Amino acid sequence: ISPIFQGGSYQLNNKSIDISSLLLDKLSGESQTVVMKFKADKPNSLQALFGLSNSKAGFKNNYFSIFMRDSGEIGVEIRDAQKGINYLFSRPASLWGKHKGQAVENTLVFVSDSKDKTYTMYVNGIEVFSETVDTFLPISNINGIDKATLGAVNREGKEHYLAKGSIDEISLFNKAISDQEVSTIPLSNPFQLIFQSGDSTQANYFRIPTLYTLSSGRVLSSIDARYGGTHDSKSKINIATSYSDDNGKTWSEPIFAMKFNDYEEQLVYWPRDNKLKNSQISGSASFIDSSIVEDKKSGKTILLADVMPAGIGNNNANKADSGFKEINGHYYLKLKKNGDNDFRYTVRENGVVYNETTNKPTNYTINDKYEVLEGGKSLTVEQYSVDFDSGSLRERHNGKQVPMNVFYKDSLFKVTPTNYIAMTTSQNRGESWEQFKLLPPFLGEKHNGTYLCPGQGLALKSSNRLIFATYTSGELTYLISDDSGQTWKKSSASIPFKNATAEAQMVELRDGVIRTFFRTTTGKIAYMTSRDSGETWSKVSYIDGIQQTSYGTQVSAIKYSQLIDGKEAVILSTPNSRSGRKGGQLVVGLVNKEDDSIDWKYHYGIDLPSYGYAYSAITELPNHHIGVLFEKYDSWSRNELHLSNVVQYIDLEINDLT
Ligand SMILES: O=S(=O)(O)[C@]1(CNC2CCCCC2)C[C@@H](O)[C@@H](O)C1
Repeated sequence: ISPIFQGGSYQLNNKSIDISSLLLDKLSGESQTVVMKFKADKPNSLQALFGLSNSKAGFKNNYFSIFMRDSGEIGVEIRDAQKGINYLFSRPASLWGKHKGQAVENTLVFVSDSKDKTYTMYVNGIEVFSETVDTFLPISNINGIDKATLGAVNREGKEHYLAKGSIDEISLFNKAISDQEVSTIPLSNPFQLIFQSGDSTQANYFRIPTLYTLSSGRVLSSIDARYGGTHDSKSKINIATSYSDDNGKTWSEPIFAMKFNDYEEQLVYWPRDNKLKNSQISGSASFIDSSIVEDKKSGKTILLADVMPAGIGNNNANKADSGFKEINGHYYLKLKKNGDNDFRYTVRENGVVYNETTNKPTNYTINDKYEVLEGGKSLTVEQYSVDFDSGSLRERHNGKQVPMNVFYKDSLFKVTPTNYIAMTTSQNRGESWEQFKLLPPFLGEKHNGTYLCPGQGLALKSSNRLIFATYTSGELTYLISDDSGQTWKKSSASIPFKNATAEAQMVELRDGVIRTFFRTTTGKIAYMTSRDSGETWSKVSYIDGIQQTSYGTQVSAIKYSQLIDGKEAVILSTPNSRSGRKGGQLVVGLVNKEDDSIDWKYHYGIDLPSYGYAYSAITELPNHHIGVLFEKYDSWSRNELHLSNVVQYIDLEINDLT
């Protein structure tokens, strides 16, 4: 079908443009699609892009509008006072503002479908909301419509919600165009997606991106595939990965690096209302926060992540129990058997389950997938699915059987309800992953596992040493391996913080010199230095010149391979704001060779200061561009929970940053 209306080059400068004569006599039938290509790099706090209204006195609540906020939110209102209808649909963090110094051309598509009674909004190729209603209100059937407006809504002859921006193209169709059709509309996106709703992971949500450039030139990314909305554990979360062989132009279909099957992989639209949004999958095991390094020695890629047993998260994990019994030099995974109130068992060599109370072996063994065997045979549990059919979250058996895992709720033998760190490896650069193995405890029998710092581990240039930063109360705990991850030891570095989420990332400044940058509770990013290849660590200092909130945000960090301004360069990625997770920046620092101090010389704004930017991943692509994969939303805000396709990837060049 053809647009009944098509116009462009509309400058919105706090003055509505009336297009009533061009549009009103052509609105026909009860279904409409609006396609709008627009820019808004300096929007007012709340502004209408498009409006259809009854403009007469006494009918100020009879209008349809497409609006946006300076937070990046997009939405519509559909109101008819005589029909008693006041629909408001919206989603935070739906828009781009600027990219590489220029206003981004957003592509917006809104479908009002009478036949299915559904209102669906797409922005930049992403469906941000789709709402079906009992009583449908066609946008052209609003009682007394007599004005079509750009850059405002006309109410009682007055302009409301005045917009600043530009509508470069707007088209209206007297049809609800299909999802298939929407997919054919040309986009001008400054970003691409690696992980996305509906892909192979079947997670509707993603969080905690990573990026790492392998020696082959392949770029690898890992991520939390989060099923129960965007909530941290407890939940159902798997670790997924994808790789690019063409400097980030295209990405492979995701696979799992670490997964559990106690709950079904379900694509679920998690409720965003104020009654149900804290609904949380509470009976599932999960992985959370992954980190990647490549080992020169073996050529293996190594991925670590936190492991959470069923129903466990960092809020309810036992802080005073490692889950391992130390017996003469060795650490054995403790198990509790159904019926017992204590942990009377351990897993010894060859997976044998040993009764600690009789000092004798049982006929149970644990396999390499942490599954339970009895006399060599696989025990099973019934899998769970989740639904909101009853108006609240329900977790229930679905009739499918899966291998019994010691991390599961229904298992005969259960691990200690605390957090662990697991490792997996890949021999083919991310095409497949090994079964995970638990790392040993590093802080004794009576201390929970440390928390993995999301992002990259560090492979030292002049040795085969591998380092993964972790944090716990009062210290950073670096996990160090010199034998391709076969064995590990800790190096503790005290930090003057009680129970801080001290997410840390490292760069090798020069041979044997490591600087770690980390999140704090002070509003400032901190750092410490090793000249020991990680053996010992300096006192803590702070970067003055970048602001975080009181609660802080993960910071990603790389050492650039090329000189900038004749100096060695470190690039940081972080929100730069004392209010929320927004105002994302790359910050380029130049290293002063005399004291290893860094002058933070250039700040590049990823998008508008008011637009969302949370956890992030950066890596130098093999062609010396910078790849950035980041959460484009405020992942702290309780208004921006459960958003799909907000983890996005961009390509930048150094000249863009300087
Ligand atoms: O120097 S490495 O530590 O092996 C690494 C890769 N360096 C190449 C050097 C050549 C250009 C691309 C980046 C940097 C980290 O951010 C990881 O991406 C791995």
